[PDB]
Amino acid sequence: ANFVVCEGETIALSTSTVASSYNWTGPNGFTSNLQNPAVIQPATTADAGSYTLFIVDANGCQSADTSVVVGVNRGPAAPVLTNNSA
Amino acid sequence: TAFNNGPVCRGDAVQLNTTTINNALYEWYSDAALTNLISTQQNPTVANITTDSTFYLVVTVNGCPSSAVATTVTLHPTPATPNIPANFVVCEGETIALSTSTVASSYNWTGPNGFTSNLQNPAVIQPATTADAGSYTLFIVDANGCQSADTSVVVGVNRGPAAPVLTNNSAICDGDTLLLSTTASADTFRWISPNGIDTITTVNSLMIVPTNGTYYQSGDWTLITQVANNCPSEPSAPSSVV
Repeated sequence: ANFVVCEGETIALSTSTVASSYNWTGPNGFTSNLQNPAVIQPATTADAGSYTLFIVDANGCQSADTSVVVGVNRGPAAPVLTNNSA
Repeated sequence: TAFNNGPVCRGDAVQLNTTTINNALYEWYSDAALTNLISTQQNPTVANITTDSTFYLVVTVNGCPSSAVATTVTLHPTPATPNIPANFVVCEGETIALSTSTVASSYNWTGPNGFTSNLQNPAVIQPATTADAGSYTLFIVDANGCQSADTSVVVGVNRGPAAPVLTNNSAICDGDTLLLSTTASADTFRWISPNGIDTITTVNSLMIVPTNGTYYQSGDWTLITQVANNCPSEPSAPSSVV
């Protein structure tokens, strides 16, 4: 299902079905032919977008193009602190 | 009888075909008048079919030529120009992301610094620099093998200025006005307070009144500026106010 990760966290995708081959495409040129594509370890803002998949079955036929949208959240800059000293 | 290949791309060739007859003479003509002979092969190929056209076959057997048989070669409907982002500008150090919103058998992107891609969503140029500025072009090959019009986006690159030099009034008594200043000629001179307060002026000077409890502080101050653009300078080395 559509999901959101925070910048610096990972984006892991997977297909639960069986196929002769898998074909994934997405943002930043993400490309994979696996059931379980390499995980994007340092996920960043540029990795946000639509990740799509198609399946080629045992019989050579190519299934419908399906997808997940992956959002990316960002944290703020570190704050400046003060205190009362002594 | 005579047959053609299926619809053909505008610059491609079409193999024409007919029935094998023992010891027959085949003649293919470019026109109904049968005055311009193209070939005498059973299965000739005609190059550069840029428009719908017809060919005429005459077969002679036993010295007796047939009537002419026409075939029509259809041309496959030309694919639409691809959808590309509007011209845009990024600042050096920001990224350049390109994408095509259309569907294709293949994509072919080209550009500055040898940028090359065959994806709908090419790898993003992460440290974009001045050398990445220029025209990024695309072409699309459809399901039918035809190659669409070459379209493009121009990507500009902005640059930020060098960090400014700062001075201050050193040791300041409680009643002494604090004047922070620089040597830089710039727009949007943003002075950053030790508390984290970002204040913006149009001149190379910030006057802090002794009664101003949020800016009349002491510590390490820095400055970020812009010059006729939206790109910030490298921040100045912090300077200590006493």
